[PDB]
Amino acid sequence: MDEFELIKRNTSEIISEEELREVLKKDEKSASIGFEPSGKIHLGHYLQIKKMIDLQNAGFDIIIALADLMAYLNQKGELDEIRKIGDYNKKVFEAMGLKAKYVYGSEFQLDKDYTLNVYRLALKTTLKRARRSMELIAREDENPKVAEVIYPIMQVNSIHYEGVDVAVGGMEQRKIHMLARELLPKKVVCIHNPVLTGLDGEGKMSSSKGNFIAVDDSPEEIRAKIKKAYCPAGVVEGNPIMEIAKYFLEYPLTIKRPEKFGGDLTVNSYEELESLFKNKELHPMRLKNAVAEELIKILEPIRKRLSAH
Amino acid sequence: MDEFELIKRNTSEIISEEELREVLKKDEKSASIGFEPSGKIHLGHYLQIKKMIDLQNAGFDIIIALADLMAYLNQKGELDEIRKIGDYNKKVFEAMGLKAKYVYGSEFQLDKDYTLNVYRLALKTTLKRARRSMELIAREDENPKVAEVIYPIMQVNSIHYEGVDVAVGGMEQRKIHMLARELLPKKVVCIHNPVLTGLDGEGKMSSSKGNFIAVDDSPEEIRAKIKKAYCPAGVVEGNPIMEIAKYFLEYPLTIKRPEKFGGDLTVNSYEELESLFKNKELHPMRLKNAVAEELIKILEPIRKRLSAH
Ligand SMILES: Nc1ncnc2c1ncn2[C@@H]1O[C@H](COP(=O)(O)O)[C@@H](O)[C@H]1O
Ligand SMILES: Nc1ncnc2c1ncn2[C@@H]1O[C@H](COP(=O)(O)O)[C@@H](O)[C@H]1O
Ligand SMILES: N[C@@H](Cc1ccc(B(O)O)cc1)C(=O)O
Ligand SMILES: N[C@@H](Cc1ccc(B(O)O)cc1)C(=O)O
Ligand SMILES: [Cl-]
Ligand SMILES: [Cl-]
Ligand SMILES: [Cl-]
Ligand SMILES: [Cl-]
Ligand SMILES: [Cl-]
Repeated sequence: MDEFELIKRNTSEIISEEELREVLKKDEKSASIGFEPSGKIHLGHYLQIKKMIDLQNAGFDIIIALADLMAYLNQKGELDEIRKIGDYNKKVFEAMGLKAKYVYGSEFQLDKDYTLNVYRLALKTTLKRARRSMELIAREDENPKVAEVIYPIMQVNSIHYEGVDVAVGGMEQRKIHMLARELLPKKVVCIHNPVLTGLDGEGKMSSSKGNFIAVDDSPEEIRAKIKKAYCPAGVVEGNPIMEIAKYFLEYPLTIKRPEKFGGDLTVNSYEELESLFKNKELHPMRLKNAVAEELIKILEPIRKRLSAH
Repeated sequence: MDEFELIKRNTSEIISEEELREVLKKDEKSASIGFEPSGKIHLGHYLQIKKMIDLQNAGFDIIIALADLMAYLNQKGELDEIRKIGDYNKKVFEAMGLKAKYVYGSEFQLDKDYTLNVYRLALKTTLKRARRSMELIAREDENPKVAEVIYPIMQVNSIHYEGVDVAVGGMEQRKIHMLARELLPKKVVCIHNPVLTGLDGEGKMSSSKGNFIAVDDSPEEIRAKIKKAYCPAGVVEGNPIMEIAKYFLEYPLTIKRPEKFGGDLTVNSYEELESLFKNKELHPMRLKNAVAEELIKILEPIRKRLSAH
């Protein structure tokens, strides 16, 4: 595929595709994404880093924001603790094969002229738009705090200071991204990746016990977690095992089976896996066994690289 | 009078009087008030500086915050312009006989550890309490901005950084002051001065054409403005001419009158002026003439001191 195609693959939306095409013409271009530091880096995070690797392979310089100050404003704990989790996150990302510039928010988000810009932005940003932009991001709170409306302005200002042409994240970031397109002189091209379902089949993959696969999980945890996952016979939509198969597995792959149960299956693609599953030619237990074993192998270089440090 | 009494004179409230008494015991104590820089410094401002002078005479060190960054967050214009008005305000205050430390907000309100505290505060401050605290301060806006809820936290944080035992302002500051008492480790004693009615008799004295007496107004403007002021025969409540007579004039004073209109009046106090006015022994035109002429004299040292620079 060409650069545009490689970038577009497996995305949910690009705001806008015409602007992306303009950016691609440039000799130098850059892209960022932020992570509120997370004690587990799971497949949802990995999907985003895979997109950053695609951008890098399309000649973008990559900035990964370790968003320690933003995590602090979104009630993730004390800054010193969040930074220590930040350090671990950086190492995981590095273990995934990303070559990037890694920046801690607090290295610049407290500088005098950054802060002055936060306040300039605050004069332009309505409380209503700021609250609405956080509906899929703010930590639940019955008595919403001022911090909640500072957060999206800090993300916008950080996009500005990073200098990037493209900003990347999950679909839930789209309202903060629209704010950035309205508030800054240079309109950032925004690339949104799909949100991966959790193992439980109750909403997005998150740190909830048994609800995520961490990229550094042991083989026995990957098996245990996949075995327990929501995965009804025939059902592809909202089936996290099928989503894993779509976004992470390599094809062709073969699934191992005695004759009386149909015999072996050579699976040329995800689309073949889908039609086999939807037609009930392939059952949940065998699908889960395949996916776990294939995932273990896919993730092995990340585990090994981490263990070796 | 004793120190407590001198401080309490002409105040609307002291939160709390018991805490003020504790503060008075200290060998070193300090008090602040802020001003969003204002193109005119009027009698309402002068009433507050008179209270700061009382505190100073009671052995407080006085800090006057020239609140350039706060004015910026409350839509008073560009920072460079606001600072130039700030410089002029400082000179007026000095011309009133106040000896103080004058500090521009922007000298410290953009420092890294100040900013970090703003964000700590923001985590503790509800959007609802922040908006409610600004009901009598925020510039009118149909689409309220994030800046509005940053403002009261910056005032609270500035009280903290100033180190003061006492914070002073008009009654409208009381909700921001209550927030400061809840958010900071040391509870500041808060002294609220009454809000002076404008000349128009429509709400508070402000910069509105003809609505204020500036402390540096010429004699002919003071006369013209007083002559036009709302001042109905008999009516003391909401009568700005009577408020001026109460808070600024020196007693005893004599009012000049031909025999057929009652003859001269020696006025021992404001309370005598009040009973004469309420009983219609003294008419609006004569009251206005007296007040203007007495005000001109009271303000003359401020004008002279300013003109002499
Ligand atoms: N379940 C998920 N699926 C896809 N992306 C995700 C998922 N969870 C987190 N991310 C992305 O990782 C970045 C950091 O999100 P968070 O861990 O929620 O701070 C954001 O762009 C998210 O959209
Ligand atoms: N009409 C007024 N009467 C009494 N104090 C006032 C008046 N106008 C402003 N001030 C005080 O001066 C300080 C600065 O207010 P402002 O000029 O509104 O920023 C505040 O403590 C106000 O309460
Ligand atoms: N709001 C993102 C976090 C984030 C995104 C970008 C940046 B940045 O500096 O470009 C920072 C934080 C999240 O939900 O985790
Ligand atoms: N809110 C006040 C302004 C103000 C008060 C105090 C301070 B301070 O630094 O203590 C600053 C501004 C006003 O309405 O004008
Ligand atoms: Cl709000
Ligand atoms: Cl389905
Ligand atoms: Cl099967
Ligand atoms: Cl009355
Ligand atoms: Cl008379």
